[PDB]
Amino acid sequence: SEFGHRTLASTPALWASIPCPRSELRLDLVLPSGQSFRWREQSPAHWSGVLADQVWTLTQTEEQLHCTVYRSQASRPTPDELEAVRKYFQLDVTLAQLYHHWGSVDSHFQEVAQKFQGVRLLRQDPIECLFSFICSSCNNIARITGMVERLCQAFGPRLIQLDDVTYHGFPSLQALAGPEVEAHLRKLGLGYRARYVSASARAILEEQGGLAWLQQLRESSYEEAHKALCILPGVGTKVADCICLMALDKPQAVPVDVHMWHIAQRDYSWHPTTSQAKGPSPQTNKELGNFFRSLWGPYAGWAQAVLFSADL
DNA sequence: GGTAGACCTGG
DNA sequence: CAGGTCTAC
Ligand SMILES: [Ca+2]
Repeated sequence: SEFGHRTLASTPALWASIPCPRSELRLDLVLPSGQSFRWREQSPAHWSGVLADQVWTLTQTEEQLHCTVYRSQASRPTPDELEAVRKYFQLDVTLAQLYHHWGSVDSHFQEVAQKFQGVRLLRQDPIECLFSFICSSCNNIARITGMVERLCQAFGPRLIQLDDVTYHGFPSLQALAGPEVEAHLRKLGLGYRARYVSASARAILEEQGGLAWLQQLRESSYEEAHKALCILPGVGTKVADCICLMALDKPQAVPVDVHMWHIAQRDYSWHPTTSQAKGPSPQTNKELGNFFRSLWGPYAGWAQAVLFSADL
């Protein structure tokens, strides 16, 4: 009973809650949607993963978000630990208000988003986010999730073990920048991405100023932030936009891939004006990204998540 | 200065 | 061929 992953019903006394109706957050819509790849629904409707360097299990009901953390001597989440969960889901950002704004300026959203409330962006760590998305090249959520999982098992610090699952924190810069890491990563199937992880871990640490550099980008402007990241090997416009949108607090960033194009040509009859190329291209993509930022406003990136979900 | 191609591996 | 990046035309 005191073993394995917990459930709200099995170990009641060890849970705490955060007021949050499903209209504000839908775990099943956000945790496996491809923002973070470290959450698993071990028990139905129960998600487990590493948040703030500790293992948590989250599950929601009516107007509550239930949290339980595995640090000894158990005990429900504390006032502050639960606060970390709040910052992670950026709950202070009200979706009810955003859906209202986007819906009032975009009829197609109005309809489409009705059946998909509770979609929002996670406030991730710049490192985990930088390296996870460097691995998303020529890949899908399932592939990426696997790679990222073996990567932490191999170089991340061992947290705690639940059932036959051992949790690891995301690798540090020192670890990814170490000797022979690229070779190690290739054995884990990362392919050519192995080079970028390693090259990028070294660049931040030996050419840019380390962790601080990355972090400091949360205070910089979207344009500065975007430019900075692109400096890294394996980090282009797309990955830079994801990192900006997902870890550096830039809600206006709008990552453009052939997917966003499909949603644009099918639900808006969008077409490139400036750039000549009709298919995706550096210039046409930038243009497409500007279209949505003009259409949805500052949180264009959050609106995109909503559509991607409903398009599933 | 904008556009094919290789880089790993597997569904 | 794939939710990308890098580089030689
Ligand atoms: Ca780059």
